[PDB]
Amino acid sequence: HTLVWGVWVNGVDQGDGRNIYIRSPPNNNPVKNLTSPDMTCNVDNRVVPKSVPVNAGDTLTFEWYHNTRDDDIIASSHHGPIAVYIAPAASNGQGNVWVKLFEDAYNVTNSTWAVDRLITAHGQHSVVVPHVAPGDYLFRAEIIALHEADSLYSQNPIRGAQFYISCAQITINSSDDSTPLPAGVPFPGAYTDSTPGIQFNIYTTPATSYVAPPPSVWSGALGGSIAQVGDASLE
Ligand SMILES: [Cu+2]
Repeated sequence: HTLVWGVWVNGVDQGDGRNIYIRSPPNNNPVKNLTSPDMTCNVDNRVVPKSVPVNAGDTLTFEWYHNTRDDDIIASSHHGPIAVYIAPAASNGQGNVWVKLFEDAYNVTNSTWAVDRLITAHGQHSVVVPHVAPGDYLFRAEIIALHEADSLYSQNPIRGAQFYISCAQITINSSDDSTPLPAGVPFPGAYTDSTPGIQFNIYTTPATSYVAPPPSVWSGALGGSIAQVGDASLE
């Protein structure tokens, strides 16, 4: 149970974004139904009044929280991967539009899931803004909690993979468009009951065997991190 509070651009806090530049849902409950319209941008997908200006190559950091800013972030039970996708804003997230910029699942070097590292990072994970066409975009940050993912939601609706999905409105101003955005995958649609990484038993299956759901990270993606970029307590 987690939500995005706001974003930072090159380590500069853009301020509380909830219902302002984040398409915030009414609460921190997960989406679990893979065919739900809620898979696009969570349960309250609508245009919010602000879009955060960035340039290609900027570091864009998403900041998550549980109940209040810079708290426990997410229950430590909620092990799983983190992904970030981008789509042009005119799509409203509909159709074959979502391109994956970032994936982090289980780190064999560190023996830690991405969610474990997100807690250590006070809720902060980042991407490099790609060199796509200037204009308005949606950045869809997705945490998958796998603590009840041994079942499919479609077999037992009390269980299943939990999707914490947050869509930020970002305007890319300066960009040479050296990597034009291609067509992508649809949400809902990309993840099905047979997709690798959706049904996974963390109690019985070693995390070293986990394969995150496709699609693969786009060849235009410039990377990212799970790391604290800004100190919310200094405000
Ligand atoms: Cu939860």
